[PDB]
Amino acid sequence: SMQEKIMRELHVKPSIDPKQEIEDRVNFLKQYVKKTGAKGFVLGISGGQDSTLAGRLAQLAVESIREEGGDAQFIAVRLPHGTQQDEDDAQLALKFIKPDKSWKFDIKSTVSAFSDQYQQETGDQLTDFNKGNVKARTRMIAQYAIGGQEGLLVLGTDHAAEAVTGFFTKYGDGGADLLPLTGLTKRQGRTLLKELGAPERLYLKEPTADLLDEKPQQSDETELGISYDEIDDYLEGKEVSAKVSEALEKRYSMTEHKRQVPASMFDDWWK
Amino acid sequence: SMQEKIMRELHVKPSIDPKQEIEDRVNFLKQYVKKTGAKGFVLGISGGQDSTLAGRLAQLAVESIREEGGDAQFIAVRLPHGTQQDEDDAQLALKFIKPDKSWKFDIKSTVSAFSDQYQQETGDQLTDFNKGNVKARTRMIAQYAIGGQEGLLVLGTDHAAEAVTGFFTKYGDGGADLLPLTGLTKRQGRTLLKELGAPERLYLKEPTADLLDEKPQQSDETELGISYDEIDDYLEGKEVSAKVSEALEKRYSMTEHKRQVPASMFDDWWK
Ligand SMILES: Nc1ncnc2c1ncn2[C@@H]1O[C@H](COP(=O)(O)OP(=O)(O)OP(=O)(O)O)[C@@H](O)[C@H]1O
Ligand SMILES: Nc1ncnc2c1ncn2[C@@H]1O[C@H](COP(=O)(O)OP(=O)(O)OP(=O)(O)O)[C@@H](O)[C@H]1O
Ligand SMILES: Nc1ncnc2c1ncn2[C@@H]1O[C@H](COP(=O)(O)O)[C@@H](O)[C@H]1O
Ligand SMILES: Nc1ncnc2c1ncn2[C@@H]1O[C@H](COP(=O)(O)O)[C@@H](O)[C@H]1O
Ligand SMILES: [Mg+2]
Ligand SMILES: [Mg+2]
Repeated sequence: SMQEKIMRELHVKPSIDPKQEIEDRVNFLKQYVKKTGAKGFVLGISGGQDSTLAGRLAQLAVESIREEGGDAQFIAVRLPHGTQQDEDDAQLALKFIKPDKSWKFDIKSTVSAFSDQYQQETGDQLTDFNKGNVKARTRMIAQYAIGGQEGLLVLGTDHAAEAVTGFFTKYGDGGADLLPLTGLTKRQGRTLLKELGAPERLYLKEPTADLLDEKPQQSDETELGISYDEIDDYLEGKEVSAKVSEALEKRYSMTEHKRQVPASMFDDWWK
Repeated sequence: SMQEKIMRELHVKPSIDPKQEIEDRVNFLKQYVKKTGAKGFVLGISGGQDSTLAGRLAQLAVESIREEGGDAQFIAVRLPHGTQQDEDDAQLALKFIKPDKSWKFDIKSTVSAFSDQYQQETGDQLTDFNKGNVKARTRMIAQYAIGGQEGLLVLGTDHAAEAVTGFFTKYGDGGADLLPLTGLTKRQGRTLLKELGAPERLYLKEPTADLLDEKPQQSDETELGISYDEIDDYLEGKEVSAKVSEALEKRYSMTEHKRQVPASMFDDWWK
């Protein structure tokens, strides 16, 4: 089945044991860092569900490593573009995560400079959509810079519900070293957050990429036109409307390039 | 055999037919663009060998596309960080490539704006090494912005002699849509340029990533500690000294991460 194939490719489980998922995902983080000899992790904290979940798992992983007499640290970093409208949630996220270090890097001046030079060289203004993708790539650079200066791995927040739709920026939030949330559906992620003792405000929060200047904090589902719950039912193998399965299936193939290393002539996935 | 496994993973032919290689690679470019319905390609033209070769292939593919009655175009772009020391070679490359459009985007103001914020936020100054990586990722953003504005795909110039040593910036120049030079060694590449009639200056100069301010135009061979000729003999399946094989193989395993999508607990390669 196409749905069965996707489920298997994305590593989704129809049902999970939240306590055990948390243990294994924290152990993955611990084992990876130790194998590489890295000094910890860095992650951009948005105030959204996924980063809040991934950020707490990272914090639990570095605490465990030190308990074992190792040395590891977690740097949480806010990356607003000027004034973030839901900064309050970010601040709440931080209180809940309790990271070893909380940094900040406002990306407005870089993005501005980039924009101004674009129009000056080409005579065109960047569209809102293209500017939104510049913002997402700038956050990548910012995280890689901190990671580079401090000897840390960059965590990525991709999970099955964002993966199936290719809903992330190529080499932007998609640019990361490791993925602790792989295989989890949106609802399964909320379950994990609930078991961790997270504030309800962080997991009943409407998912948003908030990249646009013309339409702040726009909802994922709006941009998508399918509900995350429909998405979760499909991935968890529940039966859904054919109108649902076909639109999901089509977007998945169309976004395969985001899930693979750059194409060459020796690759067949694209043919 | 380790050498033999690398050769196969990297797609290297111990022996090639240059005219056939040219045809295959120009056809892959035409095949991809038709499948995806993209309008053409964009690529950064450095004045070094690799970008000169890829740029010429690209130009040939779009001219061939337009001959069969299709529509496709090629934008060649200069990405100097202020004044590029070998700008003269880059101008010579454009003259050989003969692209449909040649644009320019100076990344210096974006890089300075970034470095300045870094220091304002962290109180630290970027190392020359880390700043060099910001230049590379900024060039990626520039190309993806032009591609986004115009509807084009981003070509990347990675080839086997760069892949084997992980000599490219992750999500910097490693960030692209498709790779026309995959499997070619440095010398095989020179052979293709000789077949296409390129100016000798373009493949006689020393390869350099030129990302550093403190040590501009530093040659790869200096950074690497091995020459491109020892690298090519290894890749080509020739019996090299124990000292080349050791160094190469050590370097390859340490950079595997640059050659896979981000690691998850479900991947085995990292264990
Ligand atoms: N089939 C393809 N193969 C390889 N690269 C592709 C393909 N289709 C598009 N691309 C590249 O990917 C970019 C789009 O990816 P990006 O991460 O920006 O998603 P987005 O534009 O934010 O949203 P959308 O999901 O609507 O594409 C394009 O501008 C192009 O460079
Ligand atoms: N084993 C690993 N797994 C995943 N990511 C890693 C691993 N080792 C390093 N990294 C990440 O890769 C980055 C290094 O890649 P990058 O392109 O920046 O290379 P570089 O430092 O310019 O050159 P080199 O890596 O050859 O010294 C590090 O900042 C870190 O975030
Ligand atoms: N304003 C922000 N501040 C910090 N990190 C951010 C910000 N926006 C996005 N991120 C990062 O980008 C990832 C993807 O966001 P999203 O598109 O909402 O799924 C988040 O999980 C964060 O790690
Ligand atoms: N000064 C530059 N101008 C334009 N493109 C460049 C520049 N430097 C690097 N690039 C691009 O980056 C790729 C990698 O360069 P290199 O590290 O020299 O192998 C090149 O093949 C170009 O496509
Ligand atoms: Mg998210
Ligand atoms: Mg090169």
